[PDB]
Amino acid sequence: VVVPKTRKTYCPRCDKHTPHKVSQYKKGKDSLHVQGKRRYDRKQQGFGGQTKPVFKKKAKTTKKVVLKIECTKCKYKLQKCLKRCKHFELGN
RNA sequence: UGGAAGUAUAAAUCGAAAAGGUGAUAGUAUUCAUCAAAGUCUAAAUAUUACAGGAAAACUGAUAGCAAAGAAGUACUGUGAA
RNA sequence: GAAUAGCAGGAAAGCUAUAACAUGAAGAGAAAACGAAAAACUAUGAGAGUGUAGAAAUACAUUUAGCAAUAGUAUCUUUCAA
RNA sequence: GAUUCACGCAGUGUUAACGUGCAAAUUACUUGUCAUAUUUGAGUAUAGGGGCGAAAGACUCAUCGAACUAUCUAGUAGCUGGUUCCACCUGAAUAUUCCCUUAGGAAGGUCAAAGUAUUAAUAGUAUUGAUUGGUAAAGAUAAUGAUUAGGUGUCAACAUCUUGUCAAACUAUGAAUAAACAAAGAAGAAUUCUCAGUGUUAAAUACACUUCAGGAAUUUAAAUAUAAACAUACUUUGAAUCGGCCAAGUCUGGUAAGCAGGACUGGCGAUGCGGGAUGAACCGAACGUCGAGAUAAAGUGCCAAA
RNA sequence: AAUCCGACUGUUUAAUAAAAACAUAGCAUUCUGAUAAAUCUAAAAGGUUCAUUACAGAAUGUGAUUUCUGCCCAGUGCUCUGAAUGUCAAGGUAAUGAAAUUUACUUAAGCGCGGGUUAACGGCGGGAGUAACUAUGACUCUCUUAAGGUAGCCAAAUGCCUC
RNA sequence: GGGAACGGGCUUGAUUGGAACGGCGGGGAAAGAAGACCCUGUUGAGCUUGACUCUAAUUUAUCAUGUGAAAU
RNA sequence: GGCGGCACAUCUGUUACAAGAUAACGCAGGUGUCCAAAGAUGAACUCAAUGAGGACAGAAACCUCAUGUAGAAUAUAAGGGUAUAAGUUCAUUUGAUUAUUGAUUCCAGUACAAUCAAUAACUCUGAAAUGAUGGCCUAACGAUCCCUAAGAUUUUUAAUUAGAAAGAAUUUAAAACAUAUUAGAUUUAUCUGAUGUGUGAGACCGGUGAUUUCUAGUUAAUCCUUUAAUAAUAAGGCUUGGGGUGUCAGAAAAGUUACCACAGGGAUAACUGGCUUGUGGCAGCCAAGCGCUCAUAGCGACGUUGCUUUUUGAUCCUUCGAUGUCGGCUCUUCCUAUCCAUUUCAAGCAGAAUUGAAAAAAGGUAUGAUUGUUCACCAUUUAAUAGGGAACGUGAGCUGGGU
RNA sequence: AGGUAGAUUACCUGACGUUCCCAUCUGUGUGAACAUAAUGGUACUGAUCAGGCUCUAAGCAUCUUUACUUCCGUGUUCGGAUGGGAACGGGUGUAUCCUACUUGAUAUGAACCUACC
RNA sequence: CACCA
RNA sequence: CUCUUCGAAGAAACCA
Repeated sequence: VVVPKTRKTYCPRCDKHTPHKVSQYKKGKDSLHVQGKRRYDRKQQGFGGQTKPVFKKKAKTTKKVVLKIECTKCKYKLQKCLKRCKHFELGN
């Protein structure tokens, strides 16, 4: 919900408790050269229409929040998942 | 297509060479290996339920075995394919 | 009786072929890279004797053996993980 | 593109005949119509997601909301029907989990057949001992709620002492029936001596685990009842089945139901026999072929043995 | 003697419906200058209307005559002689990199915006006041989306209640 | 009467002489037809539509090198 | 069946039967969230309410004493738990973290998810013992494939120095041409023959030693693969999160058929029959009253007990390889809960006309306008113009008006 | 006898009063520093002037409560079993198990380690 | 607010 | 999900 930045948590690389910078994880841009997309492009060529299922029955109204707790002095990132919340804000 | 950043064919466009192709993960570089496309022919080993001529059978024995053991694709039906 | 090559006999049958390979002898890992002993231990257990007695068969005591199986262990190979 | 009759034609009515017919659409009377948007012969043109239609999804060789014919083709069916000799032995199911699952499947239970092990590997039972539960009951100024009245104190009110009646979603208390242990398996006990490795520990000779670490002597087969060696423990492979129905000194919905759905058991299904006249379930009792005898439920005026 | 439907002559479900159904003349709408419109074909110096030429060809609705066709362009259609940088493709250009690649800029129609159109598909309701006793509302106002059922006609082959 | 709750067969009764002719339409839950109403099936077909996925026709842009100028 | 609802994933009490399991479209409710504090810890305090007091101030404002077992609060539904707390206030903090095991709950003893017990790090709070791997407990949620993020420095190797200890290394037929040198030609991005050499070579004589190992440094490279060798991009691996399937063990999906078709079904509706009888119809018991007086001539409220299957329901037992489904016409028979005629009793029965009741079902119980109607409502006639059953009698008896 | 620590967690609680303090405990005095809050009331620290007034501890009462015992009462209910009776509803007999509320009688704590008296 | 029959 | 305007609209997009 309202979680702050500047967490002081354990860093596996340094084996110590160091200050961390907390942000939110956003899904990166889809690449056009990965195997799954390359395979999909070949399949969609030619006649046949839509060759793969298209999801059209969503039910979830929220998504799980994943923080990116990044070590300040060693750049070691940790991915921590939170419970489902409708409104999430990065505090002070 | 098993060939997966394209294995093969074809169409639209493009289009080489003081040669070059391939080493199946796309890219550039340097080595290595192995071949040298875009013309032609070529016996032998292989297939065969057309058809013809033979020989065999733990095959059937006239409601069986071919649809047909007699003038059987005959008699008979349909405008006709059948 | 892998194709296949020979033998007598004339044979869809029979016999002979130091043989490619198939399954197995070693297992784990996605892969690179690897690749098994403390010549094992503990428990219960199959069998064999000897003596005494009832007295017919058979029952008690003692010495020895420790297979199969089940469980638990030390050790060893591989894996991030047994 | 007036009114009518006739040769012809059609098909309004009888909802007549006929309806295994004269006929896979016909007959009789009645009616309408009977030349210019008329009737009709032959030739010719239009073909199956096509044609043709003054339009009915009508017609396209008795075939039309997509002709006929042959091939793919023995199309697919969780659905329906059938599935072929005898005797003997054993003998079921309707729970649970998942499925685009609900007329069907897979894991699992019941069951059969094969193959084993001397076997810390018997119990749908009772007793004794220590427990667990919150049902039936009971209670109601005992907690939570419901509810009738009467005294006393400062109309009512509020206190306080009685009184009558209550709860599936109230409870102090709390059975009967039940649930899970123990009644001597590191292998049938116990004691004495000796005793090590780790660790706990302030340190240990305490304590914990180590086959009641280990080793050796002495004593020893005892420790509720009952039953159990064709006992007990299974292992592997697999079939069928998961539409169920009935009874009740049981319950929930419903006015109730041969209604709907459950807890425990016994049955029917899969089951004949004796009795209830007859009856899937009730009562007695479960079946190799027979002879004789006592019996069961229930009967003994006749049918009908007594 | 009247009522309903169809104007009339005509056609129709071969074999249960001959009619109020179809057709019809009349009315009206749309597109097209012929190298066109419609439209058959896989293609085609291919084919039909077309031996044709707007008094024509092609595509539709209503259904003789008389009388009348009310209001609405908001939505969906169709159209425009409209605005440019709202959104829109492969491509084209440029930058980086060793190269693939990556990034940026620019591009048509279409939709969106604006206007026209109902004999185009269609729609024609609410709320608040108000007339000298009685209700109503000729007349104001006020949104939802645009308009608020006009001339007529009726328990109708169209009205549940309803005999 | 009970039974699958409407028997020709079973139980208990009523009652019965064998073969039949012309009629008739109560019964044989009479015949004709693997219900056509209803439901089920992960069975179809005709038709409709901004249901999903597509496609012919239509349309728009780029490519496919005629010369000779001129501007952008 | 549809429309409605979700009993489809899921939690609380009760049904539910004092172990476990446990039904219905049973009952009363709940979930798809919320929280940097409402997580962790330490300290202090005690809540609701009542009595008595205190200016405004009143029943509800704030203060004080006394009693005060929680009658308050604890995010939420309900049920559990809680008083030097789990509630209220203050203070510090991020354990709401990393890695590895073994179990328990659903369970097929699968996954997901949840609940725990330990070990190794690094931390928070407290003086300390302890406590902390989210919320006091029971719900608060998610596969394969695909996409998208985070992680794989600890260590293991090669090279060159310094030191040290162990090591003959296999054995006669040769082409690639890097080159040097000439010969024949050419001007071009110039080539074409042949002769030497090394390369490329390998047969050591107890000792040299090629070669491997060890130590200490130093330089480099380091998670695996892209299969002839490397390199920087790119791609694929391995582990763990997120993007979701609510039909919640997880297809990608609009209607209508009255023109319809097939496989089936009494597993299942529309008609009889069968159980029931709420509803309909009919009949009783009691006696508050009405009936000028008078409960009972005739009625009987408030309660209450029955019968029928002539209405409609409720159910789904028989029939889906078919039991012809409304009404009328024609015809026979049956029931009595009697409308008339016959015989009786009673009256608030003077006569007449009526009303209540008993025996009795052998005989009778009509004609028409409207409607397909059953039903109804009218106009008459009659001694009366009663109510019903027979597969809602009766379609190889008719009709076809309705459906 | 008292105080510290407890284990059983009402026979230990609650109300009305009563008895000592000789030690101990408590209440009692003060605010300088540690420390404390709005308040030296709490908590903290320094002390010993006085007091059994409260606490605490011991005892009383036809005391509420609580804990054992009988009785309630083999009454409620219950497991097994009829061709037992009843139209239903419900209720026997047989071989068995057996509460609760209430009322009456009793009790109102037992016990462990250390120090001091 | 009542669909099929 | 992108772009664009004033938590509402417009165009375009769509393999868990």
